[PDB]
Amino acid sequence: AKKILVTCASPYANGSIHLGHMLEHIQADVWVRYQRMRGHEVNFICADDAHGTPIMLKAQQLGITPEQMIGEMSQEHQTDFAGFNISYDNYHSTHSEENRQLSELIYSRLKENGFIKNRTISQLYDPEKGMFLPDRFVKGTCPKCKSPDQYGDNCEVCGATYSPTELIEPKSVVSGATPVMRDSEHFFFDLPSFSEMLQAWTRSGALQEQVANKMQEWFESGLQQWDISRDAPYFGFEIPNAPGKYFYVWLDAPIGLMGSFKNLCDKRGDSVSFDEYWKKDSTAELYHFIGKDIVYFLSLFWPAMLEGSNFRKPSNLFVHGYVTVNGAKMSKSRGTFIKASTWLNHFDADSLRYYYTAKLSSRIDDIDLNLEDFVQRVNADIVNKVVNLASRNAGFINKRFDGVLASELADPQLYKTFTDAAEVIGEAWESREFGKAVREIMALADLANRYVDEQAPWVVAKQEGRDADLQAICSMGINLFRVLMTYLKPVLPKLTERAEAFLNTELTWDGIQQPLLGHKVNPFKALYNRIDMRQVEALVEASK
Ligand code: MET
Ligand SMILES: [Zn+2]
Repeated sequence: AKKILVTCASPYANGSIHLGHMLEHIQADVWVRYQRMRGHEVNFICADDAHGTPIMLKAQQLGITPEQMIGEMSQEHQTDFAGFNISYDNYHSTHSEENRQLSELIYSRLKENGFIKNRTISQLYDPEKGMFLPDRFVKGTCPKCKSPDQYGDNCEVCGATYSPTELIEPKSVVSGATPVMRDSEHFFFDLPSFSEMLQAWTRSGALQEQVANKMQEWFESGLQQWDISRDAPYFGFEIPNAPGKYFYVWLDAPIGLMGSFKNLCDKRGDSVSFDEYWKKDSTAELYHFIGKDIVYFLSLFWPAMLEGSNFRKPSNLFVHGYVTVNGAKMSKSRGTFIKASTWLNHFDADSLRYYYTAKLSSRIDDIDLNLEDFVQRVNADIVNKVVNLASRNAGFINKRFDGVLASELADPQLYKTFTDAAEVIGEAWESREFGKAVREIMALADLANRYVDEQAPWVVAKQEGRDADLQAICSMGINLFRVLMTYLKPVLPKLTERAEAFLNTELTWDGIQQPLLGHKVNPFKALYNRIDMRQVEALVEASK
């Protein structure tokens, strides 16, 4: 009955999707699929973050228009997300008419409300190329150790940090020309004006404890005005009434989420939902699944921008940690920096979805993809605990009972134990305590396989006149499988489809209250196969 709008962070258009991105999109998708299972109106949307100096320069280097380049990466990104079954209702772009109009609208409202200031700053400028240089586009000699060819604000030899203006014999990364300091008028967003409102939100109890604690650090350091303009040449939106000035990519980026929803509503011919979800009096819920590296933007700048332009603010922010492989940050040399596209050449999407889900929680701690454990866990839990309930019982039903399940539950009490667990498991999905949900589900799977072993169908099957017993036992196992797959439906979309084909029924959350009795099931190849370390080693090799 609830109206919910969910988004993830918008991936940058100048890079491919990797396992880090996938943790976020998978976490959000599991939550979204669960919400849909409970009957809510859900809108899951995203967009590619396509503006900025890096993108402009990359396109120039490739000899193509930025429009062509971002279009190609958008398609690549969407192919990867589709491959992992991320159920987006809309995937748009920050480079769109919807975002242009909303960005100009919000800026105009902020300016009229007195939240935009003008001030001149001094910045390194490449006079040959004719453009201001962001820090990482300046290279030179470290002022401390004198090591050559260091980029930006830090030295990778001695570890010193400094303003690029301190680099000795500075060179433009773009042209090789010597940059010089040049003045430029910039527009600033008055974030400090929203300090009290933001502090009140921080102590409201909605945000994760770890996020609130971090925000207190930011309030202690002191909020500052935010430089939201960038000079031409740039790839982005030009600021109204300010020739040669553009909105900094980070200003239009989150607005692009609003733009994606407007685009969805417009394509649907829906003229009422946009305002119903974004106006101040909205009763709809808005959630953003994001990584800790962008919390400053989504928890401080974003709510302030919305407040200042008369729009509703996020109902909550769901923050996740970094993704490590084998305990450490992804390493290109070790072949642990894995692309989403590469992953799918070696494993299915469900395997990673399951592993991440089993490790996820409501906290912002990092999630480790230990490859050896990945093989062990997928084989133990998916193949040997859950799918085993179907694979060890389906054969007898199809071969000796014409595919028809028993007319009654052999063990109603045990079945009730399984359905009684729905409340706690659903609450775990709801609260994002994914690891807890998986543990509960697997504990039930253990009870199910214990039941089958207690009944010993491999013994019953060879004994005279025990056909009724065999059908009863195997049917019971299949019904337990039906329940477990329902609880896991948000996690394993593809295996779920195969399970539904086998069971001849769509799995619904409430449906488990009615077991399958005197019901025809279909034969199947193999619902899920084992994986091994040889496959893992091949994945790593292919990633080097
Ligand atoms: C509106 S969220 C933008 C996120 C940004 N593109 C990043 O990857 O960090
Ligand atoms: Zn140095």
